[PDB]
Amino acid sequence: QALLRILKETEFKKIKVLGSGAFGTVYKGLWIPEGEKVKIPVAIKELREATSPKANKEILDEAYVMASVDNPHVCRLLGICLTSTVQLIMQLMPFGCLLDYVREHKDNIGSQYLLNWCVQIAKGMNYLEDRRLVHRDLAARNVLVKTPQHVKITDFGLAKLLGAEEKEYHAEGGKVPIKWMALESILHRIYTHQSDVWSYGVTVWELMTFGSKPYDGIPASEISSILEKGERLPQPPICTIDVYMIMVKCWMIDADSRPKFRELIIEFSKMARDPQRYLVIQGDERMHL
Ligand SMILES: */C=C\C(=O)Nc1cc(Nc2nccc(-c3cn(C)c4ccccc34)n2)c(OC)cc1N(C)CCN(C)C
Ligand SMILES: C=CC(=O)Nc1cc(Nc2nccc(-c3cn(C)c4ccccc34)n2)c(OC)cc1N(C)CCN(C)C
Ligand SMILES: C=CC(=O)Nc1cc(Nc2nccc(-c3cn(C)c4ccccc34)n2)c(OC)cc1N(C)CCN(C)C
Ligand SMILES: [Cl-]
Ligand SMILES: [Cl-]
Ligand SMILES: [Cl-]
Repeated sequence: QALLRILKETEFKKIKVLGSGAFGTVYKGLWIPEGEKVKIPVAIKELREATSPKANKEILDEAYVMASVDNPHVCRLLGICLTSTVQLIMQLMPFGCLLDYVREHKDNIGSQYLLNWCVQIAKGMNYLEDRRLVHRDLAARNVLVKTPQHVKITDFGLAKLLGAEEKEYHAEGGKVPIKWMALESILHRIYTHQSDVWSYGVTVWELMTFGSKPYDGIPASEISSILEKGERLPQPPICTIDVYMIMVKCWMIDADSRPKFRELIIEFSKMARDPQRYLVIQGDERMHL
């Protein structure tokens, strides 16, 4: 197995809590590696305590999968701290997650950034697939902006190997939001790369709507029926039909008829070459020839 860096609680401190959840608490903080002047801003994810021996065996699995992935569009682990409670330490992304980012800047985002982000997210998922990993929680909130030109996937807490037995530690946490999940996931607790492709669909939709809540104001109990009827999220205003066609293929009920991530890379790369053809945004200017 891998060798992970282990840090002393004294090497760093938690300034403030970026977020809170069933998973646990994640803080913003500062980290001075020993024998180094440099001060590094970090995110510190303090996990929830396990409530069973088997979950207590598994609570660190998250850190090992995160440490084993090496890809520019997937976030990495700096190390763990075990002193009292389990803490994963990662690089802070000061621009924050994409969901908030597109909300903060809905007036200022050009078509080229939106389509390049879709390419980057798909590349990272395609990497995870090559490694037999199923993320199970892809969402705009789980994509972080290192830079406008660089975005990364994250929240590996629910990630698992394809076909693996469900972990006892995953079951002791809160449930995934239904509104990003594929129908087969909802009905039978099946998860695959193709169920991740569905959540990519919703994620794209979130970005193209500049951060709207999927199925807003609807009860999660209705969602399974809606999907069975055949109803799907609407075409975002800025999207041409080519873009919406792609989202809609991601929500097809036969999982093996949805696109593969490698196909999404090709399609969205093509659009990102000529972005104003595929996304129509006011204030988006293409220079005259
Ligand atoms: C989508 C909300 C969000 O992440 N907001 C956010 C994030 C960051 N920076 C940052 N950098 C690395 C890791 C994380 C992070 C945060 N959470 C909750 C995580 C869970 C699992 C894995 C990684 C996680 N976050 C940031 O940098 C300062 C600011 C920020 N915002 C936008 C603060 C205000 N919002 C929370 C409303
Ligand atoms: C991670 C939590 C954990 O292991 N708790 C635990 C364990 C034992 N001893 C013990 N010995 C064998 C099995 C178990 C056990 C505990 N839980 C929750 C199980 C669930 C399924 C199957 C087995 C177990 N527990 C035990 O015997 C006195 C008591 C507790 N607690 C409830 C400790 C209190 N709290 C930390 C949960
Ligand atoms: C082998 C059966 C078993 O451990 N059942 C179990 C137990 C607990 N809670 C719990 N809490 C504290 C201790 C234990 C415990 C379980 N076993 C077997 C022990 C042996 C010695 C000492 C303590 C224990 N168990 C618990 O949650 C509170 C859940 C379960 N199960 C999931 C039922 C598993 N059963 C079908 C085998
Ligand atoms: Cl490249
Ligand atoms: Cl082309
Ligand atoms: Cl061409």
